[PDB]
This record gives sequence, C-alpha cells and structure tokens, in this order.
Amino acid sequence: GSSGSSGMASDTPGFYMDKLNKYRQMHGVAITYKELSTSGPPHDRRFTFQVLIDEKEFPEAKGRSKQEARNAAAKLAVDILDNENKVDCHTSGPSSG
Repeated sequence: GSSGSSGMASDTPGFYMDKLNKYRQMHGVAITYKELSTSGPPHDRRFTFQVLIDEKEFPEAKGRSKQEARNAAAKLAVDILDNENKVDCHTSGPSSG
C-alpha cells in the first residue's frame, strides 16, 4: 500500500516526529513517546499518544493508528518548543528565610 501521489496534501511518514528528534539532538534533550490506552467507540478505535521532552509531560493526542497518533501528539509538542514558553510550576511563596 505505497504510492507516489503527492501534491496539495502531504502524507509524510511522521513529519513532526522527524522535527522532534532533529531538536532533541541539537539541543540535547530526552524525547519519549508514551503509549496511552485507546479511547472511542467499538467500531472506530482511536489510539492516544504523547511525548516527553526534558522530563516534561506534553498534551497527548488522538490518532487513527499508532502512527497517526504519535505524529499528532508531536504536533502539539513541536508547536510549543518553537516558542519555548513554559509556565512556572512551583510558585515561590513568602518563603524568605
């Protein structure tokens, strides 16, 4: 099931997933793809997936197949990195000493 028909739409085999690695190497971070359970109807099953960079938890994503899922999850991740705008987790309280 492999053809060479590409024009308006691009069906690259894991486009985003490729952008991640290219970043994990340059920067030097650790990217991990956690395989989440399946969610959806009995007829149509959607496999969820998520990526983890620098011990960070990214917003998983749904996808027809493991691939479609992984690629999607990466979309949200790569979209963030480009901005690298992370939100502070631990709020420095009155702790002064």
